[PDB]
Amino acid sequence: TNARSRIKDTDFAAETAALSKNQVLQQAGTAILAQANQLPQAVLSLLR
Amino acid sequence: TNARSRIKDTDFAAETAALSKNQVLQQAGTAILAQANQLPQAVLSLLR
Repeated sequence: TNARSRIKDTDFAAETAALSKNQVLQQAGTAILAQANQLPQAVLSLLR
Repeated sequence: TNARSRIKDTDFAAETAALSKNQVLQQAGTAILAQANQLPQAVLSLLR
């Protein structure tokens, strides 16, 4: 059972940090997407 | 009869101390389980 824990039981002490990192990169990516999806309409309204 | 005593009669001057010691180990084990079963609760409730 101890070997099964070391091979299976997750050491979530770092996996919680990893998943929080993943979700903050998610929010960052969505933020950059939202701010980038405003560039073309702006430059077209500027050149027109 | 004295031979039967020396071979069968418990010299409970030692078995009484053994009973006391075993009761000590039983209570200690109960307390150790009560203390250790709270480790996952604490670590998960505090880390999440």
